[PDB]
Amino acid sequence: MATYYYALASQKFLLEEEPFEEVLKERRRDYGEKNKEIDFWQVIQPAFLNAPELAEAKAKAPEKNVAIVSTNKSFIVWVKLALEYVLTGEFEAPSDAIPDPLASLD
Repeated sequence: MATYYYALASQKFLLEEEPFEEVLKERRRDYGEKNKEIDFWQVIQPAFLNAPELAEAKAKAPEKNVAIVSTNKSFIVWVKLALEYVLTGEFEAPSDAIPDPLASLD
């Protein structure tokens, strides 16, 4: 099991008002340059948020949501600093509650 860090926003905010697709893409390009394994993702309507131990974040979260997830904590700190309007946290996977950390409910 690895520790996954996340920043969670509403779909409206992270897909429409402040879309991150190019940020992620340019980061994939920098990783390709150095042959680094990709360790970050966008997950729309993440199934991780239905996990019993994230119930609090589920209560706080907008109904239609989306996360940037990464095993690199400092990336997520950077996303949080850049975006502001996000929930953040961490979890462990895979587990019974979180079989696939990247699974979408949508």
